[PDB]
Amino acid sequence: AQPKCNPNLHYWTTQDEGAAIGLAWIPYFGPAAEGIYAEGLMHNQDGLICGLRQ
Repeated sequence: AQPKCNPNLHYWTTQDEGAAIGLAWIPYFGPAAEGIYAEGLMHNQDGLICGLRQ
């Protein structure tokens, strides 16, 4: 599989790149949100977890 394997983009992570971040893509009161509140799951897989594949 060829996902992207880019563990350098710790910000956009991957699923936060712009898939379902329209809700947390604007940290108002909470943390970044952009990933932890926009994705609340794959906000960590910023390339490290390249084992996802498919």
